[PDB]
Amino acid sequence: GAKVTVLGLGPMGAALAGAFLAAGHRTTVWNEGATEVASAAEAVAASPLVVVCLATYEAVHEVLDPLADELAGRTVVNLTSGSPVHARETANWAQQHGAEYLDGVIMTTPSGIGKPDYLLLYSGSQAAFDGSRGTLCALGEPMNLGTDAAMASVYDTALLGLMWGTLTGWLHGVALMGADGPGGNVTATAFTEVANRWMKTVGVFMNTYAPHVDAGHYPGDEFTLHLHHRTMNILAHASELRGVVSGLPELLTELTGRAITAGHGNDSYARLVEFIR
Amino acid sequence: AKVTVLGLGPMGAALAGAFLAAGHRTTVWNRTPGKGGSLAGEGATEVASAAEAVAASPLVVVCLATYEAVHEVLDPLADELAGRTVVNLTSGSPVHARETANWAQQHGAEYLDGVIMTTPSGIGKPDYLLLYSGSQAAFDGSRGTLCALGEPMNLGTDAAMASVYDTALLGLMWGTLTGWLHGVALMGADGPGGNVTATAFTEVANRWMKTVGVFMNTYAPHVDAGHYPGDEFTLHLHHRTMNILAHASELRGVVSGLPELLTELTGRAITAGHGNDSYARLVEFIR
Ligand SMILES: NC(=O)c1ccc[n+]([C@@H]2O[C@H](COP(=O)([O-])OP(=O)(O)OC[C@H]3O[C@@H](n4cnc5c(N)ncnc54)[C@H](OP(=O)(O)O)[C@@H]3O)[C@@H](O)[C@H]2O)c1
Ligand SMILES: NC(=O)c1ccc[n+]([C@@H]2O[C@H](COP(=O)([O-])OP(=O)(O)OC[C@H]3O[C@@H](n4cnc5c(N)ncnc54)[C@H](OP(=O)(O)O)[C@@H]3O)[C@@H](O)[C@H]2O)c1
Ligand SMILES: O=C1NC(=O)c2c1c1c3ccccc3[nH]c1c1[nH]c3ccccc3c21
Ligand SMILES: O=C1NC(=O)c2c1c1c3ccccc3[nH]c1c1[nH]c3ccccc3c21
Ligand SMILES: [Cl-]
Ligand SMILES: [Cl-]
Ligand SMILES: [Cl-]
Ligand SMILES: [Cl-]
Ligand SMILES: [Cl-]
Ligand SMILES: [Cl-]
Ligand SMILES: [Cl-]
Ligand code: NA
Ligand code: NA
Repeated sequence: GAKVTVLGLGPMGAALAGAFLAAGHRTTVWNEGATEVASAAEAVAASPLVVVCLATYEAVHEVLDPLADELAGRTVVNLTSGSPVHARETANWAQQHGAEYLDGVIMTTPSGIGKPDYLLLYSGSQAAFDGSRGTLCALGEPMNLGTDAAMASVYDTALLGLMWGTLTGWLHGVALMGADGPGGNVTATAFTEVANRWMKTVGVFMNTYAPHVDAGHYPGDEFTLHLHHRTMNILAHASELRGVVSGLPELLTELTGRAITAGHGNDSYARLVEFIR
Repeated sequence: AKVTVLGLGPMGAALAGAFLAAGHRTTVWNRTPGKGGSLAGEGATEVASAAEAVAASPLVVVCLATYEAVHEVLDPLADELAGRTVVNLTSGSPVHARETANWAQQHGAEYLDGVIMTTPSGIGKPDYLLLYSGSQAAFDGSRGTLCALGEPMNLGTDAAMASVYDTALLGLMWGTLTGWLHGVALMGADGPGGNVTATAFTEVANRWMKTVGVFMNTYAPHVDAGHYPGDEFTLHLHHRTMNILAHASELRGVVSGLPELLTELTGRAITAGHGNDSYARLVEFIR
């Protein structure tokens, strides 16, 4: 068991501390196998690894600024949510004072800490990540995004956008399947059983199209934007017939229509990245 | 097993090829001659007329351009289809699936309607799905042979289900892919933490999609029960973080329409007093 300090005992902070304790680490906490101290100065002095999980980065700076001298030679893992610039500014300050800095984001809620298949994403000091990965595994599956401390904040936002696109298309499909009409009156649970299997194919599409974006070359092969637009129009008609009004078909047909007007009808879906950036 | 394929366009030709690769005695027919040469070289028996093809096998797999084409081909063969099983993988509307199923019933053919959830090059490969609805006897008796095309799923007894499932699953795909595109553009943009490649983002997104899948499985029973407990991720938190996504996307020049769609939808549910509920409550605000 390694020595680890947690700063912040809100619902998430308290969950982080409990996961470290459960893995057998010598856990000091500040806001019963944990050692609770009254001051953050005492908490920071107790451990070479300081895991921070406060409400805001403004709170981070209020807590950590008076401890600049006390942070020399320590490793700071900052799981507070906030902006990319705030992660970067905190990283630069930590470097100034000789603390190894790793910024991270928690891709679950407190009840998911310590459970399988939940991600915590980190960016910043590679030496901090490699040295602390074994202890950080107590919280969930750690991923090292790279060396730029601000990356984790951007990844969280982008990944939530992906989640909301998926879940909104799921809701649209649930409503289409549940509606009255031939082939309808299907439960959400039955639809989702098939959807679960289908997502493996959707994952093939995302892994096929990422190289297209990075190359700036978008070969349509057997599923061109012409075919997307045609079948999107079917989706729109079907949704109107069955009373599903989500705005997704209107968004899809407008976006693909602009690429087709521009002459890229034979390209893959990846071409559409040029029409949102 | 003896199987007939009617239709040798790109998809139908792929279906016949997959039946051949699984060892089935495969008979093929197409309206235009001269599209079965490669299949014949792979062991298919090509015949000149649809009547010969239907006569050749107890299982008749149909993959034509439209359901109008299906009826042009099958209607003269009503008496010849009695006692056979028709599996119709043609694309079209739920009503056309039902009308064809009713016609098959009248003439004594067991009818299974289906949809192919891949392109011709995906036929016969792992993970790709073929979805079927209609005669449970047809599905159970034919599943072993149909396995040659891809993983078969029996959606249930109503022939029109496959058509609706295809449309619904494509909507789910587009929602996912448009959220993925939005994320690629946000990750790739200039700014702190940015200039990340789409390939690097997608490697992380692949792992994240497992969690997203868990959300869908948690929320499906909410829809079916009409009870939407928000637990630790309520609509209040969705709306708050959606506003962050909208702000971030504007600063980095990502203009997809998705944040505005999300915040308007969640805002309507919060105004209605459902801020403590799960994402599943939003089904009531699109239906
Ligand atoms: N909760 C989740 O589901 C979840 C999921 C992913 C990420 N996160 C992130 O994890 C972080 C914390 O989670 P949380 O929601 O449990 O924390 P929180 O509820 O948002 O705020 C509670 C914690 O922040 C501390 N704090 C706030 N302002 C402070 C200040 N000026 N000085 C010292 N401490 C201060 C609180 O201490 P006091 O209030 O006692 O002063 C308490 O420890 C947040 O950034 C959140 O976005 C949370
Ligand atoms: N290709 C795909 O990626 C894909 C994916 C999923 C589902 N599907 C569905 O699978 C079906 C076939 O796909 P496909 O592209 O390979 O075929 P297709 O291009 O959609 O149409 C070609 C087939 O339809 C036949 N056909 C059309 N009109 C006919 C008529 N009046 N009488 C007799 N036969 C007629 C053609 O015979 P001729 O050669 O003589 O014209 C040929 O066998 C379609 O419903 C398609 O939507 C296709
Ligand atoms: O407050 C913010 N201002 C921002 O610009 C911003 C902010 C937050 C934020 C605030 C509280 C909790 C979690 C958070 N995530 C954030 C962001 N992610 C991004 C990705 C690209 C560009 C900008 C952002 C961005
Ligand atoms: O109403 C429709 N008219 C159509 O032509 C149609 C319709 C629906 C539909 C209506 C309500 C719910 C789910 C639905 N799926 C549909 C379709 N899928 C196709 C594939 C190829 C050609 C046409 C279609 C097609
Ligand atoms: Cl519903
Ligand atoms: Cl009905
Ligand atoms: Cl059902
Ligand atoms: Cl699955
Ligand atoms: Cl097309
Ligand atoms: Cl011939
Ligand atoms: Cl980009
Ligand atoms: Na962070
Ligand atoms: Na069909």
